[PDB]
Amino acid sequence: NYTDYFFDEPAFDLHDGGYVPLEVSDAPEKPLNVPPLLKPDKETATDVYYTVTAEAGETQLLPGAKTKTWGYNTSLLGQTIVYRRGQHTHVTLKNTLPELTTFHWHGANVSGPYVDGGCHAPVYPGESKHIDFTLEQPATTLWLHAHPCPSTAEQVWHGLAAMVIVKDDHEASLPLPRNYGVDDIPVILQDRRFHENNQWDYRADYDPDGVAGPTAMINGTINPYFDVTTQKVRLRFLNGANRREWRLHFADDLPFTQIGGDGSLLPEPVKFTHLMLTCAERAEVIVDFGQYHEGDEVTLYTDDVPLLKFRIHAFKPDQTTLPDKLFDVKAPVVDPALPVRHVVMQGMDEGVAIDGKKFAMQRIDATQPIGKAQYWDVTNSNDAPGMVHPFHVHGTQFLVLSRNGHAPYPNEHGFKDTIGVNPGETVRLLVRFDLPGVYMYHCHIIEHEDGGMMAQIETFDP
Amino acid sequence: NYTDYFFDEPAFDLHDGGYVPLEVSDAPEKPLNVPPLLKPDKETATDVYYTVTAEAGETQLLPGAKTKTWGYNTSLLGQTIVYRRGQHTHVTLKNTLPELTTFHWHGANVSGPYVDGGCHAPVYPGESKHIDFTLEQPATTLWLHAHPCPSTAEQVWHGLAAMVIVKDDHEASLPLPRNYGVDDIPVILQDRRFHENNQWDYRADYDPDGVAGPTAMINGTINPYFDVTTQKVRLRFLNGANRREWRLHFADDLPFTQIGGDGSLLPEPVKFTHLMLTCAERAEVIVDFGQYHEGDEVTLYTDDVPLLKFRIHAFKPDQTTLPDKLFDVKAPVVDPALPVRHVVMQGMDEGVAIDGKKFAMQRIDATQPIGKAQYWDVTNSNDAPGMVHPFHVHGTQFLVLSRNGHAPYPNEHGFKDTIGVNPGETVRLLVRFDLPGVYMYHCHIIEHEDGGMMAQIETFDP
Ligand SMILES: [Cu+2]
Ligand SMILES: [Cu+2]
Ligand SMILES: [Cu+2]
Ligand SMILES: [Cu+2]
Ligand SMILES: [Cu+2]
Ligand SMILES: [Cu+2]
Ligand SMILES: [Cu+2]
Ligand SMILES: [Cu+2]
Repeated sequence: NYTDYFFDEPAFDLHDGGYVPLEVSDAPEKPLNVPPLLKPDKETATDVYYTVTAEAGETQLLPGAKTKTWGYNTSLLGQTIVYRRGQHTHVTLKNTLPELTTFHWHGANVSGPYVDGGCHAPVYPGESKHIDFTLEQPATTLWLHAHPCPSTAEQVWHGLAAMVIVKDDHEASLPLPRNYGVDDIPVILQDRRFHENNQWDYRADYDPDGVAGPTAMINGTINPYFDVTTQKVRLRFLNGANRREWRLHFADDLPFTQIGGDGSLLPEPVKFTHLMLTCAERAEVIVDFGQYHEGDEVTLYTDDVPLLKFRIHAFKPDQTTLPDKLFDVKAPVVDPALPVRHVVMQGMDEGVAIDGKKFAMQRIDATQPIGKAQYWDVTNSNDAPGMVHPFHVHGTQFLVLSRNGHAPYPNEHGFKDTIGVNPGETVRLLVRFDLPGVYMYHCHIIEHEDGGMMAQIETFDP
Repeated sequence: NYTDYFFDEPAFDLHDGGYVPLEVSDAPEKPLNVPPLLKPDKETATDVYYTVTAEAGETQLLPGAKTKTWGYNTSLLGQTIVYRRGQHTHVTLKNTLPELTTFHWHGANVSGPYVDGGCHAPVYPGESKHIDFTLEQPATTLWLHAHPCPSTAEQVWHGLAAMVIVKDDHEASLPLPRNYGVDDIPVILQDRRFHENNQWDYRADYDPDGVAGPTAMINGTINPYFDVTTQKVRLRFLNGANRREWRLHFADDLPFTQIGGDGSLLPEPVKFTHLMLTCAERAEVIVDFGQYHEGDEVTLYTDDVPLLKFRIHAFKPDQTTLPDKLFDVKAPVVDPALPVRHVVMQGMDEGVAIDGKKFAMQRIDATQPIGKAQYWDVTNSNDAPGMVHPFHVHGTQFLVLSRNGHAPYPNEHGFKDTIGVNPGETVRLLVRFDLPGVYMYHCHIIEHEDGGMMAQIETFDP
């Protein structure tokens, strides 16, 4: 028998000796939390004005005491930020936390290293920073998380992540669910461990090879259920876990279509029974509950553990069907002057590194001209047991050309900013930076990021 | 009636609104810890080798559960390291902590920014780093603490601090108590707050204007006594606190003579009843116990709170031959070309800043030519109440020329690397960097450091 998922079975997170299985919680089932859309300060056709505010607070997650949490414009996680292609965006960043944070727009194509908001973009307590940008990139699902170096892991654990939706005119024209909170919803998959008083303790739970709690947390909810009032729903999956891989699938083996990846819509829709997500990967999918009846409760699983209940209410019949081609993927041409960059991800545990060395934040590790496209060959040097390392790159949306010289997985024909690399595997990417600056590339298992599995590239203009 | 101590009374830490008084502990009284000397790996006359290991551990501090602590070559604080002027010193920095740290040699005249061991000298978990240097500076009492930016304050709270003794030919000639752990003892002065199961929690106790607990902790000991077995004892005081000021004095108003500041022997000895130490300051003092007979008991206080009981036993009579002059202070001439540098410390709480801007890792703030000495005028631009900021400079011992135009305090005529600037005060330093590199200057209230009250200077060879 085969494995359903596209990644190499022997390298799944669950064969590790440190593996923490998910347990179903005792807490009562409650409605999936849907983060409200962040009301702009001002909006016109050309200019939008937002205030994003890191803040500390408390949240009812489990019965008893409220869990102390951080979040953007709310106690935990963050109100969902909407950006438009071609719109000039003005964001006031404001830190009201006790510690200093960063504001990373993961997958956004903005100048580094201040707008991109990496290690080099501190915002001290009490401080406000004012950034501005125009996105010239396809409609997709981004996110915002903290990125101090270190500790990105600790801060993300505390609850500093938020969904970011980018819109364009092409996506608006397709026949997709788009009614936010009703048939189009964030599904931000995370795992935590609660201690005494339902409180989190990252340092108590720390493991240099990835932190993973046994209690799953969807949009900062425990045992969520979502009431389905339409035949088709669109889930925007985001893996905001520190290490855990998600092996999503319905109990029924109900199919669903993927229409979106990290960076863009997929070129063509892809049908699925099971779907794996490494860290930071996103997938937009359409589910058809047409076969189910009022009162039926349908469960989404990961491995053998239930995640999310779907309650089926009365819904009017939906006759529409998706086009054969969703999106037109326009691949740059490789600059024949530039050679093939070979990035080598090596090690696990405390010995992670990239191309022989650990992050130094004064040090430029590589260079590349803007506007010009280069082949990257990203390799995972891990050995017999190994692990799938999610490779991420700031300030770009790349294309996947090969996996060990074969075709990329069916959901990889779009633009991506994060790709899972299996042990032994060498993937070929087509990477082009549009704006100059300094960008990191690192494994997005956030413990390895902080373990220094992270280099930075400086882009210039010739 | 006057104030006994040299600093401005209205600006003492105890006038602060969020002041935490020390309270005497319930803990049983017990022998003061004396950190053992770190045994060299190998040692000739011209070369010494050392291994210093950041390691995590537990330490019986109170009866019950062991307090989880950090230390260098031990569970808490650190074994004392001995360096000798002229001797080429080799050190292997081993980090076995779960977080990344840094090995700052406070007051060492060593090249920056790697050896100096500041913000730009990270050492990751499980990683080793080798460094060499030859100290070319007077004998004095230095220390080692962590200096990752941020959080310096968290790591010093966990207990990463260690006394460092520098010896030379001149200091050996003089008649000073010099039998370590018997008549020459460290007195590392710190405070902590204990929570459930005798544990520390820095983030519970966090205050952006300075953390301070109610429990005094001398050399990682609670309610210490020390058995005196010699008429003269030498105390090397170090203020290892995050924020607290120590206002030291004995009962019986027993006098004591100061022979040593931060950077050197004092030119001449200075008698005292009451000494005030701001953060990171050191003071070697001699205490004569000739008045007292066997079975007597003298208590060292801070403000009105007993720190350390001295138990007098039988001792041999001792000469009282402290010379009139201990050390000759060779002051450089300021270079006529160079201007007066003006450093302005400003703020309290979350608004702390130096010269109108917070820290920025990859921003050089100032420059100075190696070997050439310049007047620095450091100002504490604080309001009516305000507080004393201990100003500190990596990579130099400086001299104090004036306080608001008047003479510096009696104990400030030697070399120093940390000085307390009172509100509305302008001290005038004479500063010279011997080796080139990048060095920071900051307040040594460790919370203000982390709040970005810190800049950095770059030294070059012309
Ligand atoms: Cu990210
Ligand atoms: Cu990113
Ligand atoms: Cu990794
Ligand atoms: Cu990143
Ligand atoms: Cu220091
Ligand atoms: Cu220092
Ligand atoms: Cu420092
Ligand atoms: Cu300060």
